[PDB]
Amino acid sequence: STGSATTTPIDSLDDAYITPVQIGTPAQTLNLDFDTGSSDLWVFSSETTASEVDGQTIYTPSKSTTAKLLSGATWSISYGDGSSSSGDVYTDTVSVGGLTVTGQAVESAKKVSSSFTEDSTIDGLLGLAFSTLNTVSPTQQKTFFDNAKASLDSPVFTADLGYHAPGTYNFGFIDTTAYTGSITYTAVSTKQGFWEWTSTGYAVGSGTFKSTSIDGIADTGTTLLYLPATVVSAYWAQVSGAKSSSSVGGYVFPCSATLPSFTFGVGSARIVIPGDYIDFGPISTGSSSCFGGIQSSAGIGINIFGDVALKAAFVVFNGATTPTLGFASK
Repeated sequence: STGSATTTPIDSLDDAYITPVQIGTPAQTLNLDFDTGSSDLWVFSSETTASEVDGQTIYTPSKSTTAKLLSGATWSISYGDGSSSSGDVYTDTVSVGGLTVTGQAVESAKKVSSSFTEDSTIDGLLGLAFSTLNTVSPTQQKTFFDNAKASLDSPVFTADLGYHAPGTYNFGFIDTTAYTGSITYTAVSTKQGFWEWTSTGYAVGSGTFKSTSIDGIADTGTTLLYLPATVVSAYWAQVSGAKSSSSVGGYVFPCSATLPSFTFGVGSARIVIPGDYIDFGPISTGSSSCFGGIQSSAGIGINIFGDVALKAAFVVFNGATTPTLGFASK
């Protein structure tokens, strides 16, 4: 089997991407944030504290003839950005882009933190990291991808995120029309439960490539590119007037600037992030200070190849017995 679904930016900055997902019988379609940095499929629901729901579409398990309470199971997750959610668990039929999994754990939120409530466009998350990170207790649950894997034509999914435009998540096949040149594959460590890999270096604009190992995670659920302070300083030093602002929470730059590109290495291959992808616009409406898309990972504890990086590539998440990651230009 295979599946193919379009993923759409939630706003004009590509802060996140939503993908329609069918849950239950008859189908209830919710728009979920596909997150290769976590491993829980959770949704706003009929059980979510009413004051914490503001415009989201909810899953109502009592209206699904295939929903079953997973008795005694609870979940609770805290994300890197300080957001969180928790609740109980149903199993139900879940379909993405024509690919169907029966008996998928659907984690129903009883509580969500303010950042979730405030984002009316995201109805929940669909985790695509390794199932070892799943938070369901006392019986850990599998991700949608792990459950689908054995049925898929090939045990892979691909992320093809757009810059200020829709893109595609495919399951079970590699669309050879979706990228240019060849796909370069690189080793993955699953020791922390992430799609963790080592970039071979970077360049800023038309500058020379610096060969250096950068260990990080491919994370579709993180907006920005978070890299070591040395690398990030070297980038922003090429933008007149750019500076790190503790009050704003990162590097800012004059909105009048033209940003240089940023290149990262994948083996001997190179992925080029155009400068425009690094512009996250005014820090507040009408401001002439703009927020940068490359930020320091110092004090995160891990480097994160988030959407800024991933959207510049066609990315293969290869879930074979020895997982790997592939990157192609597009």
